[PDB]
Amino acid sequence: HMEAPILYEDPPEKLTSKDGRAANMKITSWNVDGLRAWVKKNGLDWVRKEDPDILCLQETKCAEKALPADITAMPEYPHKYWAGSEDKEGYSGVAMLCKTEPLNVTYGIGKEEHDKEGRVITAEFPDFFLVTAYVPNASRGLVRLDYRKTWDVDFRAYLCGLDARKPLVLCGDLNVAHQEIDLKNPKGNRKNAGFTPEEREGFTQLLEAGFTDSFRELYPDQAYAYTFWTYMMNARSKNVGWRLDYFVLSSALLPGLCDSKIRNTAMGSDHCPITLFLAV
Amino acid sequence: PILYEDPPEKLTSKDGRAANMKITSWNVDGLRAWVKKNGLDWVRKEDPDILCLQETKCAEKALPADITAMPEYPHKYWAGSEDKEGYSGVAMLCKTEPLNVTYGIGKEEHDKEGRVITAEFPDFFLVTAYVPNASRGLVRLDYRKTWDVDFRAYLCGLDARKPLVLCGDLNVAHQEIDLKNPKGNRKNAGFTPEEREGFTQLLEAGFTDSFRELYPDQAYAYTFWTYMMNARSKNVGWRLDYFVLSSALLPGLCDSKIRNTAMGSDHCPITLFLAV
Amino acid sequence: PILYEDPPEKLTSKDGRAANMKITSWNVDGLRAWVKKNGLDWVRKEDPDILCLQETKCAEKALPADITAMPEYPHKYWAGSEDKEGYSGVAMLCKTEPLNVTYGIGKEEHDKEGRVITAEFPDFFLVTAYVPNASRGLVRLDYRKTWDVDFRAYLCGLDARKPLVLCGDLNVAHQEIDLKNPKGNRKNAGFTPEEREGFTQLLEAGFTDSFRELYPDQAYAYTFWTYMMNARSKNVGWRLDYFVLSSALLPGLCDSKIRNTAMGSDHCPITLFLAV
Ligand SMILES: [Pb+2]
Ligand SMILES: [Pb+2]
Ligand SMILES: [Pb+2]
Repeated sequence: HMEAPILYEDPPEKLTSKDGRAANMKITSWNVDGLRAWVKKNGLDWVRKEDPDILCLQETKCAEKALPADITAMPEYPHKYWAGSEDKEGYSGVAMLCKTEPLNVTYGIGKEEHDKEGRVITAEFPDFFLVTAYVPNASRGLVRLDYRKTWDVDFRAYLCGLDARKPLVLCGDLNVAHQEIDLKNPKGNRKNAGFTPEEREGFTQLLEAGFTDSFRELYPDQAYAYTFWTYMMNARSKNVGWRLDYFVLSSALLPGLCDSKIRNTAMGSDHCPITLFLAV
Repeated sequence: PILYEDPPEKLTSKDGRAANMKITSWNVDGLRAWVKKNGLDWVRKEDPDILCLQETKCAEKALPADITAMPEYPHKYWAGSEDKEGYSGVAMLCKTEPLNVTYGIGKEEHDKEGRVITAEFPDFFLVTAYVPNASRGLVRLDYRKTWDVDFRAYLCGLDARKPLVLCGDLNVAHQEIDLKNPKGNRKNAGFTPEEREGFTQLLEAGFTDSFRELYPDQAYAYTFWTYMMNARSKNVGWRLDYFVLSSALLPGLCDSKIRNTAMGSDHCPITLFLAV
Repeated sequence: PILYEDPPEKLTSKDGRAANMKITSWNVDGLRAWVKKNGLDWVRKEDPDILCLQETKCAEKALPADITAMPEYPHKYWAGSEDKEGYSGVAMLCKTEPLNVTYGIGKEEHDKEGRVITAEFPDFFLVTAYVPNASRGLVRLDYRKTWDVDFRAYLCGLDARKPLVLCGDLNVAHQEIDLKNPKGNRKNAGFTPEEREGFTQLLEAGFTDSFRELYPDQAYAYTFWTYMMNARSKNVGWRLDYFVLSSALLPGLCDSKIRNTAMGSDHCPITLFLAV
């Protein structure tokens, strides 16, 4: 006897926006869990196959100085930004590789007590902001849940601030499976980092601040769609995972939303990449 | 076993003026225990103009008569942890009554514990502080990063309207020269990158590490030694106690001492000589 | 027969930190024979965070599915000999993927046998090695001497960047206390003055023999016994397997065990508890 595994097949790409336009922008987000290793595992090959206009990475865990030439020298993205690229904090680090240079790129969220770890890069474009983030994990024994609660409050404030100026796309590893449909075992994880009531509420509040979970908006009933699987116990081959990676959009960008895909087929990390298709 | 002898006192300042202000700071590791270990005897011998104590861990109510009755310091100020507990705590004993004394840094979340006392004198502000320890497994590190930001802002504020002297256990070895084993303590409270950067930011805000200013190449000079591993007898310690001065006070700086000979705690006292 | 009982596990470091890293090293004397002898069963009981194996003598293509498919260790690394030879071969199985894994010590002279794997983690380097045996009649003692020099240089290179933990069969009983019959083996591989000196030189380069550091007077503690003459039953063995730490890591050292009751090879495993 045994319980059968329920696999997920990402639907075909919808290349038409809500308001009828053709997709002309492609943004990919990927928690690479150690960029050096991800690169050796050929992650860049997949990136070239996806050929996104903007590539956002989380958990690079590599000081900018230690970045392999394979990625810093990529012709595809003449504008690369690295954060937390500190060797001393090898448990963070984010990056944004753009084909087009933004108006301005900032690091962190304007709160020095939060910006010591490279978790957020914000690129400003004429029409909107692109924010990629590696949210603080509540960690083992929830020993960092208090800080995570403060972070959610501050990060939300920061996002609402930006939203007041221009619409924005928030993407990355938000270290939270919003609802039960967002993870295989909600019962056994309610006291674990990523699925505590507090983290879930924080995300609910962010959405109620005027933002939308792109994937959930397009597929409100699609279960078993995850972006993370613990490397342990062949979890991925059984599709026993969590949906921790999102593309959250401010209301004004929904008309331009075409699709929000989960490339659960791309290997190289315990997270798979997610791709957003927009009409801008 | 490299040892360290503190140089002889330099009673002449940068601009020539003779030292005329003597300030001592000391993490007493429990004021009640420290007093029983004859801490006050050393104080009377050092005879500072102002005594700043950190980690007193004793609510006023419970303060021992031996210290509250000291006739040498008529003006005493105690900062305890609001919750009437006796956690942390700092004190400042003076021979001269300051123009004004305040507690905390104007931040409820931080003023919940007794960590700061600001005494305003005609020439300068004297701020003594017991900075939050990141603690075991760096569990309070995030809290510490927030403290560092707010405390810095607070100090900059005071520095804007008057020169200040900051003293106490800042719970951080700024550079590698500030501790015996930097390599193995990277993930230890007091030597994390976040804590180091925090101190650098404070200095970059217009402040000077008195001791390092006077002895930039002097190593093995520590103010802390873990009670464990017989660290002190081997001088395997950290430099966690400082006298951080506003630029304007540099001319009057005479010397910054480390009395590693005084016992009674896992921290030794530090004394500052100023010409104000 | 003078036997040895390994003391209970100590899970707190010298500086007071609770163990957060468990590493096991084991010379399996042929991975294939070992797996069949149920070595993995024991491995699952010990359940270390990282498992290092030496003398695997098995091409990756020939590895038994029983080990390559262990769900417990998602990240496995194999270092075999050039043409799938049965000489040496080491492996490292990790629960957490390291930042970077490299093979050999940067010298084709020594990297033709799969003797070393270096895993770089955020706070330290984990190196597992299978040191070249001086072999029969010391016919390979010269090469071994060359090896000790380069390997020491290699470890020093890494140490200058990050602290490291070195584990594996280092093929040497450091001192007389590390083997049952010192006098009879002074001219045999593993106890020549040269090999001993080499190990001594390594420690003086800034490293510590974990086990001897915790139990300086503990005799009869071995990790190897020849299969012949019931050596293991009489506990006539050698201590050839170590956990050598950058001295900086000492305060983080909790315990260094010798699991002499675990069977399956002519070596028993050793386990290290660390606070990283
Ligand atoms: Pb990770
Ligand atoms: Pb204490
Ligand atoms: Pb065998």
